[PDB]
Amino acid sequence: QPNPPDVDAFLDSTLVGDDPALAAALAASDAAELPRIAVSAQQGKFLCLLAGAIQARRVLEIGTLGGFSTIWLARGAGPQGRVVTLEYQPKHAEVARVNLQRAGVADRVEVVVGPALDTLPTLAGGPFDLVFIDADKENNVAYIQWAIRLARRGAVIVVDNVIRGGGILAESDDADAVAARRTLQMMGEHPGLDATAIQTVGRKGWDGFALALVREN
Amino acid sequence: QQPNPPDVDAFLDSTLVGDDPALAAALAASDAAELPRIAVSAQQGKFLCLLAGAIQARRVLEIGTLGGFSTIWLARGAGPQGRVVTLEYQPKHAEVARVNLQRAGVADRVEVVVGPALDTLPTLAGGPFDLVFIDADKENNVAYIQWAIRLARRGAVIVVDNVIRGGGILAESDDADAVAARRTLQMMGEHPGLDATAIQTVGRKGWDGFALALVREN
Ligand SMILES: Nc1ncnc2c1ncn2[C@@H]1O[C@H](CSCC[C@H](N)C(=O)O)[C@@H](O)[C@H]1O
Ligand SMILES: Nc1ncnc2c1ncn2[C@@H]1O[C@H](CSCC[C@H](N)C(=O)O)[C@@H](O)[C@H]1O
Ligand code: NA
Ligand SMILES: [Sr+2]
Ligand SMILES: [Sr+2]
Ligand SMILES: [Sr+2]
Ligand SMILES: [Sr+2]
Ligand SMILES: [Sr+2]
Repeated sequence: QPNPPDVDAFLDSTLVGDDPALAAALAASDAAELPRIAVSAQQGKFLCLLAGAIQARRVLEIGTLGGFSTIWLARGAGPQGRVVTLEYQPKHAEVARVNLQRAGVADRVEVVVGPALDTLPTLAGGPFDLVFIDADKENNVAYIQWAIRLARRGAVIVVDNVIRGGGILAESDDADAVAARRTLQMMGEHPGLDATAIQTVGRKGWDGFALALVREN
Repeated sequence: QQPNPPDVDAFLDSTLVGDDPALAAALAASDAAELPRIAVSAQQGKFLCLLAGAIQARRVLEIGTLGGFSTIWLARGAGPQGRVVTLEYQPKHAEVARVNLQRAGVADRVEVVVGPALDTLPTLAGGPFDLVFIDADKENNVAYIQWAIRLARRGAVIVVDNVIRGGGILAESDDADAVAARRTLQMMGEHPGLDATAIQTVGRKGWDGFALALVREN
């Protein structure tokens, strides 16, 4: 009788609690008619704790939407950390900037507007400690190649949505399952990466993520 | 037949891990000694390895060794200068694990400490620990987490295995590991020294999940 969404509601109440900044971000995202595809609270808290564990101070995110995952990354990187997040849609970037300011992390985050393949070669500063790749899935492999080039040795790369209900193994007419399957094959074969993939369930259904360490950059 | 999580894990194993004769030998030795086949899956073990590597862990504490499968992955992630202390109360499990760690080339990084963890944890001087993996008798998760906080550095990572148990944490069944998991999660959420999340997983081992926490303060 218990199902993964019910368990996630319990985990949210038990481990995350009331989050008025993310509640406001959801309402603002809804008012702007953004798709409800942001990370769940357990998933966002995972990104936050991952950034905190490695003491990430330079974080790259590809795919901002309304800034939900971005807020979590900025929380984990802390007041000394900086997050650069890339977003193709001007309307998404504008909502995210408002959501970031209301969550109190605007001093830590820059939203860079444009196709990520055009903005990544000009991104400056220093090498990244953590890269979260969550944009157009057909460019996952290009984004991972960029992540390796722009990350420090030992940086963490996280790729969202790599399982898609098992569609990566099924003759499924799902462009992003095709992309996710090729992404996993590329990560396994790449000599500069050491990677794992964890299948997940919860409020967003059966999916999963890839996590890799940059061996050489 | 549509793909299921075990099928997907087999693909992930073949694609991201590949042939691993050290872990193949560890499984075979564990089977030969009739250990329960309840080790972490390869994707789960690799996650522990990459987590230790990501935080550059040099002192790792594991509670619940079995045949050393999770231990091998932790030792791989800690590197040649890293050290793992792993606690096991069954002498036969400890003996199998020591053989498996040697064949995995990590015996010089790992100490298996034999005895009930509640009795050996106060004798440990191998800290402060950077990473604690809690995977032993579930009714003592909460005690082991309290010890982990005491023995860890600030900012250390604590991972607790098997905290979902097929959704049983929401049921009122006389189910020891689900009752313990629910209490474990409630304790972690309430502890002012911990910041925690829990991820539900599927795969070879079915619907389960893990808790991950940062030690915010000793
Ligand atoms: N080529 C591209 N470059 C940058 N962003 C892109 C892109 N293609 C799609 N996107 C953006 O990627 C986002 C994916 S949804 C991202 C969700 C977010 N990470 C969260 O969990 O809260 C969308 O906002 C979409 O506009
Ligand atoms: N009180 C206790 N102290 C130390 N070890 C204990 C214990 N109670 C149970 N155990 C041990 O905990 C182990 C749980 S199975 C551990 C599996 C292992 N972590 C892997 O993934 O490969 C068993 O070997 C069991 O004997
Ligand atoms: Na690889
Ligand atoms: Sr996503
Ligand atoms: Sr079609
Ligand atoms: Sr276990
Ligand atoms: Sr009983
Ligand atoms: Sr049970």
